[PDB]
Amino acid sequence: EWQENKSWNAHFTEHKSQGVVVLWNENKQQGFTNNLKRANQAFLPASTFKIPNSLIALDLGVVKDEHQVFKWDGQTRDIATWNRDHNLITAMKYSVVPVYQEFARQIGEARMSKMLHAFDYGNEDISGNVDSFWLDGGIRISATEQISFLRKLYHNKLHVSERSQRIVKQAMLTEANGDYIIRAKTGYSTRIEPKIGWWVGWVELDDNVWFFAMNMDMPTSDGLGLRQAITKEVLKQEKIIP
Ligand SMILES: CNC(=O)COc1cc(C(=O)O)cc(-c2ccc(C(=O)O)c(OCc3ccccc3)c2)c1
Repeated sequence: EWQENKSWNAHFTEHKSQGVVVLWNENKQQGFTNNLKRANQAFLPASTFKIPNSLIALDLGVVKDEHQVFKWDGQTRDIATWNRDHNLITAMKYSVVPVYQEFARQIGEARMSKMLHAFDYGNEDISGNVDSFWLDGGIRISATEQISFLRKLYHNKLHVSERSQRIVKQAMLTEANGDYIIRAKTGYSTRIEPKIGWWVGWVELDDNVWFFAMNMDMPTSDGLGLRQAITKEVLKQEKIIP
């Protein structure tokens, strides 16, 4: 049910890069990765944590729906797309940390820990600051654990309302055409070593879904586009996307 494919390493090496890609064929119920050890090593989730954070805020009513506007606080931050009003859709798309920090403060440590325990999310550990533990606290999750979480989400099995899960899957929409739909969430972990980039989600086909979770070493922000690029090359090699 798990199978290693060292050939994908060619795509990391081609870009002077290091990391892991994990795929899960939902229909056949089996998985593939270029590095079984790394696939199960636990990293900070960073902004991939916006998937559970969104689910929790929605189910608790911290966020009423995907249209509720979170007004820019007027602080001019380093990322231009952060210096504006957001809803849940745009906050997810632009990884607007300060919006989700407000969610986390509203959720609170007790509810947050209870929820992550209910989700079986990673090591279920929120130690650190209530509004940054997923970037520099004690929470950790592996690429394999990301897929297990993402499969519950896809099937509406997580303990939150089906409504919450449908809203978050809508907000995860990243790309779609006649050939496929990608629902995914990037992450960029820079506060604690090793600096890594993440991309987790799934590719929806006509008659199957391919879940994926990748992380890679990311010493500089200049290589952030490699998250999607290397993932897509793997997908093409496997004839999942054209
Ligand atoms: C052009 N950018 C956009 O449109 C959306 O902007 C982002 C995209 C992405 C992505 O993963 O791609 C990631 C972030 C992001 C995530 C976490 C933190 C954190 O606080 O740890 C963070 O800190 C500020 C920062 C500024 C500059 C360089 C490094 C860090 C930024 C922001």
